Amino acid sequence: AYWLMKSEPDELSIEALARLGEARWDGVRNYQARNFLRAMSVGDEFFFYHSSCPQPGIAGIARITRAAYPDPTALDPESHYHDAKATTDKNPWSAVDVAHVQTFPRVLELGRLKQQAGLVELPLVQKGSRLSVMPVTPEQWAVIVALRL
Repeated sequence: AYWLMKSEPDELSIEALARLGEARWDGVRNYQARNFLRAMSVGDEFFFYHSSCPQPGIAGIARITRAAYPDPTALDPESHYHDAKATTDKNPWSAVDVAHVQTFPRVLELGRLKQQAGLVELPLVQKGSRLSVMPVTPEQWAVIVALRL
């Protein structure tokens, strides 16, 4: 029921999601991350993580408004997430739709997060991880919301 998904601020920030209302989460091309997307249910919540930016960290909370469905950007030649070997009847990629829940006043910085022994099992803080979508245990969710104070 809980997850964490990374997104580059300039491509999509928690603030921008609040302004858009509901948005499509497309472009995931990592098999494992894809598999986690397919495990999500409507109503599930996830930490919105700002990555590849000057202040990386958890910026807020959002929710899943539409379970996994074929990522249309894979078939759209105009999209930067296009896949040449994908077709309508054979699309290996999935997307989900999300909506804003809350924007934290201050980003929960990555450094602060790595200092949480309670997050030792979260791929986010593990060396070499390239996973942009991951599950979050209730216990891990609690330690993170506790950081928000």
